[PDB]
Amino acid sequence: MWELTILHTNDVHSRLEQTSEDSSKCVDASRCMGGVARLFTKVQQIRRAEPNVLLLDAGDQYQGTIWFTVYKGAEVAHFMNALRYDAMALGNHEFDNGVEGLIEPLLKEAKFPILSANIKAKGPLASQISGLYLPYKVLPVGDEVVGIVGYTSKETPFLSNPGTNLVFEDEITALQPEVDKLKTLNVNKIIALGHSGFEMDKLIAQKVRGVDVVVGGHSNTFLYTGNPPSKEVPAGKYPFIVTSDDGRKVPVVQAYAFGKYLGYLKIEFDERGNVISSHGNPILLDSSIPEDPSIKADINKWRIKLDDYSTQELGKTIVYLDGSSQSCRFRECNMGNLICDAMINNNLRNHVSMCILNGGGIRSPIDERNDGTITWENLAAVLPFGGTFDLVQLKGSTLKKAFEHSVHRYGQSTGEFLQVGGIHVVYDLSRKPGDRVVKLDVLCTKCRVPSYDPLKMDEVYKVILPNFLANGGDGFQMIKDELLRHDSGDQDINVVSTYISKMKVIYPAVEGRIKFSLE
Amino acid sequence: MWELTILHTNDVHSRLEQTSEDSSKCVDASRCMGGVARLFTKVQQIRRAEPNVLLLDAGDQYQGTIWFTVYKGAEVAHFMNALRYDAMALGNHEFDNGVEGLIEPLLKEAKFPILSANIKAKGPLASQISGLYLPYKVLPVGDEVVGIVGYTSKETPFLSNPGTNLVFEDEITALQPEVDKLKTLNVNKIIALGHSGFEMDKLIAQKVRGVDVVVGGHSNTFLYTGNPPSKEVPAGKYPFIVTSDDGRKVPVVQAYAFGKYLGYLKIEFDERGNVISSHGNPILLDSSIPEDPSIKADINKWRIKLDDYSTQELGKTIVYLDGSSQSCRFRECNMGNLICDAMINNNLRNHVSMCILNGGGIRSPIDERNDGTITWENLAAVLPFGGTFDLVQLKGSTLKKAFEHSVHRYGQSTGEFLQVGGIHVVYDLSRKPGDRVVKLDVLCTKCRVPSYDPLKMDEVYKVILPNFLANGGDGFQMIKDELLRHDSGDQDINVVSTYISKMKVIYPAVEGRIKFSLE
Ligand SMILES: O=P(O)(O)CP(=O)(O)OC[C@H]1O[C@@H](n2cnc3c(NCc4ccccc4)ncnc32)[C@H](O)[C@@H]1O
Ligand SMILES: O=P(O)(O)CP(=O)(O)OC[C@H]1O[C@@H](n2cnc3c(NCc4ccccc4)ncnc32)[C@H](O)[C@@H]1O
Ligand SMILES: [Ca+2]
Ligand SMILES: [Ca+2]
Ligand SMILES: [Zn+2]
Ligand SMILES: [Zn+2]
Ligand SMILES: [Zn+2]
Ligand SMILES: [Zn+2]
Repeated sequence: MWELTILHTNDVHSRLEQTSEDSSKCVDASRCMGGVARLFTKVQQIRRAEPNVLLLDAGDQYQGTIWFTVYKGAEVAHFMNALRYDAMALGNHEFDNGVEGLIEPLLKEAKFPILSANIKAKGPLASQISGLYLPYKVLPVGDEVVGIVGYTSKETPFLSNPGTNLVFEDEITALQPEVDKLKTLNVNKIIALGHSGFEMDKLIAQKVRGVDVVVGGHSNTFLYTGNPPSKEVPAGKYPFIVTSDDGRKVPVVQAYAFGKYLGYLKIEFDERGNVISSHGNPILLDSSIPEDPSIKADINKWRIKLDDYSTQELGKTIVYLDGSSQSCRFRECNMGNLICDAMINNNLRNHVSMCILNGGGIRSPIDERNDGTITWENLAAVLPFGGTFDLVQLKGSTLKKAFEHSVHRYGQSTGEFLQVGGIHVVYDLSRKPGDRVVKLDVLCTKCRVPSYDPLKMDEVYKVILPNFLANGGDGFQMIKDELLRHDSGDQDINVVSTYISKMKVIYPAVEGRIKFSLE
Repeated sequence: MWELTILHTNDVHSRLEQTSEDSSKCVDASRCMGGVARLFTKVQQIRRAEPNVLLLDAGDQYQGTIWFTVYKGAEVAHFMNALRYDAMALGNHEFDNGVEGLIEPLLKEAKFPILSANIKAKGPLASQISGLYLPYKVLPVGDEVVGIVGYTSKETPFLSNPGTNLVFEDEITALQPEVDKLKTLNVNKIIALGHSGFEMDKLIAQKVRGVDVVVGGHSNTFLYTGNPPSKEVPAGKYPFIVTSDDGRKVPVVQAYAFGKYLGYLKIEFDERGNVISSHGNPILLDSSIPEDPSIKADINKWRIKLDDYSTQELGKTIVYLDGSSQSCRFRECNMGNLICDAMINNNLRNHVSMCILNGGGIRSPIDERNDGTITWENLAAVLPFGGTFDLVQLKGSTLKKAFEHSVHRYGQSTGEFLQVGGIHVVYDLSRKPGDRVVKLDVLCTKCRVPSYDPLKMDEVYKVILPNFLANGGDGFQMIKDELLRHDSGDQDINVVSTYISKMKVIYPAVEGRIKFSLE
């Protein structure tokens, strides 16, 4: 009878410091959460208590706050090394600054194995990257060994910039022979640690023979057993049990995002590495857990370089700028309207009138209680990808297809839900996918007084949108394929910063741009 | 058989210069209309042709452009004297600068009789004002005499600032004994010239025994016989015939507004002053009629003082700013939304969120074709009254009553139709007056993310509105009576000027703030 305690994080997205409850900047310290100094305190407390502990990360440490914009991964290596992570799997945002932005800051500086079994490197890169990441690592834990097999989303080429020299194979196809290899080496306890989403995690648990546990990320899945401690609503019980094809009960875990919770699963293994049982729950890293003074002091040393991005007040908001995924991927959110209003206002500085913006590109809210202040830092967490707001010419039929795409698989917190400007769209979700747009009115351009008229399929419209959408991101293949004209635009954060400075005080509202009908 | 040609103007509202087709500033001179130099040319041409001519004005020369803001009536006297008007009746806007603003600039300087039979002066004013205006004037016309009896809206106390020392009697009650007096003096041809609206004009024609003709104003009524020459749609035939209670066919005339048309009625009288017949039509004063070089040259001399209000460009519009009555008293107009958006933006510079604005207070459009320029002059014609945008606290029931008032007598081009900000109102005109508001949603204040929720009768709301409305103007007695708090605000034009300067380029749209339902 051998008990293993798995501590896990995922999709931390540069939340090195403690944050507000919604993962935005900490203002009121007495009610802040997460951060690596607080995470250190709980991890310490568990290592003291439990003899067999593994601290794992399921990817997406990269991208999210001014920390990454400035340290570009050097902070991830340093603070993950200080927390003494046992292993990390590569996520899609680890490739946002290319392979050289992964290699030099993180891979060459981590003191723990970084893992991906379905990433194969070819051409000139094959020689460089060899050994910097591994398909698995066999880790000594007490008197035993635990094998950890990594995996990264098959669709990382479409989500990031891994380059042409890396091949992302199907997770299951790539994992099975590595799991078999570990078994032939008598590694009888195997953890699949990776970054492909809860749905793939469940499939791996079902299909990859020999995997005892799956620790995932990518879908920001919150699982819980009992009454939850904060605003996140559970998608299922923690752990989520999958019965594999060979009949084993396989626990599947995920721990939301932003370092708000520490995943915690206790596994009771028998002497042959069979899972007899498991139990646990994500630990909310709230104000009650003190921040470790040593990590805190070191965070404060690294925080000095970032304070030049917090001194200049760009403007002021008198409203909560709702950039949460719970809003922005499900309904009209005022952060969306603000961003689309800045996009449109910038383009005129000629006239285009319409704006579409993927809800998933809104990576954070902004709080109004700090005397309403808005800084470059506040904005860098909302728009971290360094994209541009481009002008495009589209047929009405193309736009109808994009709005059908916006809600084709509604209800799953997917980033393709569009925020708009100069568009009044009505959806009926009782209708079949591809036929849910019941009204779509657009602001006229060939008119002296602008007003809303129904969209015409045979007409052409000028639309300002992120380059991510113009390139067919979030499955908007129809935009990239069918567009008639594409012009590169201005940097996304500079556009919003410029608008907020011109306005001085902002108060964007939810005003009926996107509605749902269920008569 | 004696023929009289009556030339008449009304509601000229300081359009001393020629204007665009919509009565806004002239930009493209080749298609401009009206103005006193062009009016002089047609009046001249008719005086040459016809031996018996009277040039009459039915009031409201005062208020409308930078001309009045600066010359305060001195320009009205000078250019009416140069046009050689035979008589003018007092309108309600002649009292906008009090009785001293009427007396000194216009009354003491006009070389023609200024008339009002239903205005009686009491107290200290009675001595001052005696003889400066008259109830009637008997005018020699060729070998005959024509009597002209004046009248001014009974409701001028509620519309302007005539003061407590002037009494406005019922028009019919005051006119009858003056008409009888003229008959006893064997004045057998009588014109009623006044400023009370087409509906009162028709009543006077019906009820005042001995009136041969009624020449009115105040309702900007356009009458025409045949196919009309411009965008104004006729309210009836020109002249409009009323059969009086004693059985006479009495012609009633009006000539729209802004000096765009010159009223023209030929009356065939018999030797006892009976009207045998009449005919005519308003003459459109378009580009084809040349501007008189002498009046034009004199207009250009007086235009130098006003050019300091045209040099500074406040901002720019890329949309036609529809401030027409045809829009703003009938539906959501983008000039209304712009003005309400400036009102709301100014008040925050705390937060209130809602705005109501009487459509009649929007006194002109602004054109975008002049490279989109907006000047103090452009704005002074939209907002000429020198009012303030005040903060008020109202019960929801009060606001419901105001929106019911907005459309209680819809379809008559009345100024009480409200333009809004932070309100989504739906009207159903098939319903009975006092019950046409089918939806009224308002932008929440006690919420972190503003959104539209139905108005509650028992709740209280903060509303920015013109002081004209806070004082119960346009019959909004419920606002003045029921309001819980009233704070004096900032000057109306300075508020809009400030907003346009902050925005640099404006593009207000018609966006569904006010809708009509007829399912
Ligand atoms: O993204 P996670 O893995 O954390 C999974 P999530 O569910 O929290 O968020 C998914 C959503 O984020 C959005 N997203 C993601 N990366 C985006 C991007 N650039 C990336 C990038 C490309 C190349 C070079 C550098 C940088 N630009 C715009 N939207 C993006 C997109 O809307 C997607 O549906
Ligand atoms: O007004 P006309 O006689 O030309 C008749 P119209 O049909 O063209 O316009 C009528 C509409 O104009 C509007 N109006 C009129 N005078 C207004 C005002 N101040 C006046 C004033 C009071 C006291 C001291 C100085 C100045 N403030 C605001 N709206 C006003 C009102 O909405 C009304 O229904
Ligand atoms: Ca096992
Ligand atoms: Ca007569
Ligand atoms: Zn992520
Ligand atoms: Zn991811
Ligand atoms: Zn008038
Ligand atoms: Zn009037």
